[PDB]
Amino acid sequence: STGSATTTPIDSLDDAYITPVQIGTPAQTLNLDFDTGSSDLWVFSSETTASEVDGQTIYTPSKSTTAKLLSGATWSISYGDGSSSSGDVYTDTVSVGGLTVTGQAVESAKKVSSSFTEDSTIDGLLGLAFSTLNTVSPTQQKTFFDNAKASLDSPVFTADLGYHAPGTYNFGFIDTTAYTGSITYTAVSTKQGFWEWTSTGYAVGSGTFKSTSIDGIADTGTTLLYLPATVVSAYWAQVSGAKSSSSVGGYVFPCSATLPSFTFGVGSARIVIPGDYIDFGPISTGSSSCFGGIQSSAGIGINIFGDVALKAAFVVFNGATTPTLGFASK
Ligand SMILES: NCc1cnc2ccccc2c1
Ligand SMILES: NCc1cnc2ccccc2c1
Repeated sequence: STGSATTTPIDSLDDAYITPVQIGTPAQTLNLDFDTGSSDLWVFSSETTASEVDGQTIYTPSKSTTAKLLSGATWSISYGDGSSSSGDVYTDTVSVGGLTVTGQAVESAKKVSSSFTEDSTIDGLLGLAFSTLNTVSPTQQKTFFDNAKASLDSPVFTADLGYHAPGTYNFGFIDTTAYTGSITYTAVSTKQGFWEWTSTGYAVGSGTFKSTSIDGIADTGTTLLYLPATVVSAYWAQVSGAKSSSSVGGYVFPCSATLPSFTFGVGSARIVIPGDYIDFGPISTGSSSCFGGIQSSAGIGINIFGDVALKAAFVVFNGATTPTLGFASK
């Protein structure tokens, strides 16, 4: 089997991407944030605290003839951005782009943090990291990909995120029309539950490539590119007037700037992030200070190849017995 679904930026900055997902019988379609950095499929629901729902579409399990309470199961998650959610668990039929899993754990939110309530565009998350990170207790549950894997034509999914434009998630096949040149594969460690890999180095604009190992995670559920402070200082030193602002919480730059590109290594291959991808716009409405898309990972404890980096590539999440990542230009 295969599936193919379009993913759409939630706003003009590509702050996140939503993908429609069918849950239940008859189908209830919710727009979920596909997150290769976490392993829970959770949704706004008919059980969510009413004051914490502001415009989201909700899953109502009582209206699904295939929904079953997973007796005694609860879940509770915190994300790197300080956001959180928790609740109870149903199993139900879940379809993405024509690919159907029966008996998927659908984690129904009873509580969500302020950031989730305040974002009307995201109805929940669909985790695509390894199932060892799933938070369901007392019986840990499998991701949508882990449940689908054995049925797929090939045990893979791909992320093709757009810059200010829709993109695609595919399951079970690699669309050879969707990228240029060849796919370079690189080793993955699953020891922390992430798609964790080692970049071979970086360049700033037309500068020389620096060969240096940068361990980090491929994370579709993080907006920005978080890298070591040495690398980030080198990038922003090429932008007149750029500075790290403790009050704003990262590097800012004059909105009148033209930003340089950023290149990262995948083995002997190179992925180029255009400068425009690194502009996240005014820090507040009408400001001439703009927020940078490359930020320090100091204090996060891991480097994160988020959407700023991934949207410059066609990315293969290879779930073979020994997982690997693939990157192509596009
Ligand atoms: N996309 C989910 C996510 C969020 N925040 C994180 C912070 C540190 C490490 C991994 C993280 C993964
Ligand atoms: N890194 C995963 C993640 C964390 N927090 C969020 C808050 C609001 C919307 C989407 C979010 C996604």
